Amino acid sequence: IDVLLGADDGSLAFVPSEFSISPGEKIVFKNNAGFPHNIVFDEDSIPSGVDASKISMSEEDLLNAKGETFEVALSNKGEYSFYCSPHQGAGMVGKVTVN
Ligand SMILES: [Cu+2]
Repeated sequence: IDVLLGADDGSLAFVPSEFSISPGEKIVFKNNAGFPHNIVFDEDSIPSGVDASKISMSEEDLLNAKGETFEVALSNKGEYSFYCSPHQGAGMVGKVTVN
């Protein structure tokens, strides 16, 4: 599943921002507009026992170039909340459910 980082109208949003996947299904987060961006899973809003570092950028890491991606497949079932650190208060957040 492809997820745009920044909308095609320049809005600081993940597109889509809420979605569901199965285990092992690729997520490709792709810089689109308004970059740099990143994608950080909130350590306190992911499934039991999951290591956020296996699946996340750090808050310091950035995708700097249009078209640059961060790819992650999730395994464990449950809800995962994530955000773009520099744009979180602007609303650049999302939630993926693995079922
Ligand atoms: Cu951002």
